Amino acid sequence: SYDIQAWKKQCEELLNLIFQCEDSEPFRQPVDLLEYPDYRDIIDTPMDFATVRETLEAGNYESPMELCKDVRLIFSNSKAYTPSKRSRIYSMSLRLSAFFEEHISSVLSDYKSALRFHKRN
Ligand SMILES: Cc1cccc(OCCCNC(=O)N2CCN(C(=O)c3ccc(Br)o3)CC2)c1
Repeated sequence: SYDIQAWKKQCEELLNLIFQCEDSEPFRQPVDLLEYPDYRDIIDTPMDFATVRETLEAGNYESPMELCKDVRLIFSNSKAYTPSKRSRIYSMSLRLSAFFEEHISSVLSDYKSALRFHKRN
């Protein structure tokens, strides 16, 4: 399965599944400072799933590793901000992260395999 470009539609498909998840709803759009006025004291680099989808659709990811770094930033920001490990929203982030990681592993493996096959000779 040595298609170097296949990761892109596989990531579009996985972002579609994440948007159906009720657990994604807090992570879809950038955090509102009005409601969370200390957010940007704690979080240097905001990230959300709409920004990830738009970066993908613009052709501004070169690999699924770059997409994976930005999605992992959504989850590390939720960890950096939770006032408690037992917060509702952090708890939603942990389930959504498990789902993401379960599905992205084959996307990454197949991409890396395809690049190695391209460089085989
Ligand atoms: C106009 C409109 C329409 C529809 C949705 C929309 O966006 C929803 C609000 C965006 N989420 C949000 O506010 N947060 C998500 C990220 N945070 C945490 O991860 C976190 C950890 C513990 C706690 Br508590 O929060 C901080 C809160 C905006």
